Amino acid sequence: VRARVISHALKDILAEGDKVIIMGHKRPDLDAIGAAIGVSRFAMMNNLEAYIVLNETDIDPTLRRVMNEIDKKPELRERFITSDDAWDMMTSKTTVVIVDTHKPELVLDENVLNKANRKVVIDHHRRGESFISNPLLIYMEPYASSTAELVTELLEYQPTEQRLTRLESTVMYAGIIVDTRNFTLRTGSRTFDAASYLRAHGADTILTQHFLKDDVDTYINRSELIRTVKVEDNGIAIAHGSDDKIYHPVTVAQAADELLSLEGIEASYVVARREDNLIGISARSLGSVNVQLTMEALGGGGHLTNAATQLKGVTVEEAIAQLQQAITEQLSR
Amino acid sequence: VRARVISHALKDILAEGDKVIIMGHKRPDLDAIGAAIGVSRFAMMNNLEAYIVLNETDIDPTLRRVMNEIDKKPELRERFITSDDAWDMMTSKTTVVIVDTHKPELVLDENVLNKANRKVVIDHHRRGESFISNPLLIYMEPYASSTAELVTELLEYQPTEQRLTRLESTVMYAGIIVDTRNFTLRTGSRTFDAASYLRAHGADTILTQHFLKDDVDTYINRSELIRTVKVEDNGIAIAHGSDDKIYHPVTVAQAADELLSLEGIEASYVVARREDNLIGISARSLGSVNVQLTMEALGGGGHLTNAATQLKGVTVEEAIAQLQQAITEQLSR
Ligand SMILES: [Mn+2]
Ligand SMILES: [Mn+2]
Ligand SMILES: [Mn+2]
Ligand SMILES: [Mn+2]
Repeated sequence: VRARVISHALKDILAEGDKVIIMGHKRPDLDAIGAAIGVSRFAMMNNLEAYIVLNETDIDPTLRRVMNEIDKKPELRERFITSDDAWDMMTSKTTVVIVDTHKPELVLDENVLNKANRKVVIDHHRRGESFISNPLLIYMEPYASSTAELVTELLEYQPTEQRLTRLESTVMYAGIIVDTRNFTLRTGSRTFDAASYLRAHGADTILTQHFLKDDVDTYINRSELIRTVKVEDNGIAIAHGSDDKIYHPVTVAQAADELLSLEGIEASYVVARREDNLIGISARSLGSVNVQLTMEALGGGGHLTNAATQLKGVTVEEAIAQLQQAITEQLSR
Repeated sequence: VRARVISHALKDILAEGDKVIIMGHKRPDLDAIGAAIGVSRFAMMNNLEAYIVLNETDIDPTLRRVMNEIDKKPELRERFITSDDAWDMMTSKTTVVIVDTHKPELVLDENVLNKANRKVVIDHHRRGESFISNPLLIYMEPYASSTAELVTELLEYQPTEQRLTRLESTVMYAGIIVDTRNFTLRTGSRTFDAASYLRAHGADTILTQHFLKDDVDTYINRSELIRTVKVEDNGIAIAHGSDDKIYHPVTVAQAADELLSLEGIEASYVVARREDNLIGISARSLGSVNVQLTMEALGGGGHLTNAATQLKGVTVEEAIAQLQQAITEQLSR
């Protein structure tokens, strides 16, 4: 019933101003874009005027794959405008809806935020210190999977002559996929209700997969690391890169994450050269083995299930030796 | 709609007999076991007495992880009985419910089936030549994801005091996950509606992950195949094992599955030696390339997205050339 009330109050706020400007966070991912797209359908269902703020430099390679689809459909492509155009078209009666963030310094264009007199915030994160000043409406649900999930709930209570389209529901659906790691994290019954709504409007599994495809080369580098793993009887897994090959930190972190998906692994440590004189270790855990303590013992840190260190002046071999020492230490307490 | 009527018609049939015996197919997977668990909760929501037929020899390694969790953490185990105990227990007033199959010779214990005078069939496969004899109720829905999805909908209409437990809903949920490959196949809005109901009752997505983890050797063998892939500009990918290394057929199929998650791959063909005189090829596609036609051209077959063949007396290099001949013949324009 609470989404129903938010939904009708947002419709009133939007109808009230002269148009709607929608913005997510700097370097938008598919949830910020999908949420923004959902709010522009919200406005349209009510024959209101709405735009989504996006600059060419905001479009990372995952987003470019979405934009290539959006370009095939002008009703949808025409809603996207630059920061400059957004600035130029705003009056004191324009409503800016901020999606998928709540912190002024994270918003995609802070200057557009500063220009605005009427603000709405829809977000699924834990509110901290800074916060959008004087919103007319706040829809925050730190338990929700994603802003797409939140906006999908608002859509249900709005007129249906101008329905969510197939492409639009696919982008929203992909945002939920990215934020939940395919219904693996932060996923509640309401996440599945949002998926059902999106799916009933044609959200396309295959196109979503197309957006999220992995590169062949990075799959092959990640698996070079993994193919070396050795797993001890207590579930401790160690994998490494060879001493004269430098690995991208992103690949090392992924390999560490990927080891946890395999049977029998309680915690993973992946040791790979980072530079000419620098060895990285990425550490992950299911949650029983504390990889933070072992990385701290080696001059790094992070969290209980996710930590790392960088070791100056050692080979990969020596790094592996110092890690085994730290692990033994910790295990004998 | 059909769901509401079937749910009340099922409750009448089950309460009219003296008890309920539930069976899936031989070598049961998680959808068979979760659907059976769901049916037995359907019985208990109505204070009927219900059991599921399972013998020790029916328990594969995946099912064994489920049964270990069931022994350690609930009392679900008492509702599982051997073929013999089921036999000893049935009368002409016992209702046998068949889940997730409809062919007599695939039923877990065909003698239990033949003793039943009262039968019910719930299945999501396409009806075929043989079929259960003279059932009191047939619920066949070929477009549903899974029998777990079908049974979940029936539970929604039943009294709610004796609620589905957390672990019961997890196993039901795991059978959806397996049958849909994590919501990428045969997944409609009703599939998500069933996932919502299960998650609301505590279905644990992390425990589900634990049940399904692949082992390290399989990852490694599989990535040995994936690393050879060559992707053509038309989306056609071929990978292969060397001519002197035998691969497990499961690993070949999984390698072909996994190539479809990579950028630029519309159809994958994985060529690898199966015996000293036999080459296997597994083929998968995202729906634009008909790998059924390709494998039919090489003396095999299967479906539009999933096909295979086996080639006698050739090297993998010979098998590859025959495959490329068939490919360019199939897609020449
Ligand atoms: Mn985001
Ligand atoms: Mn988000
Ligand atoms: Mn099955
Ligand atoms: Mn099934």
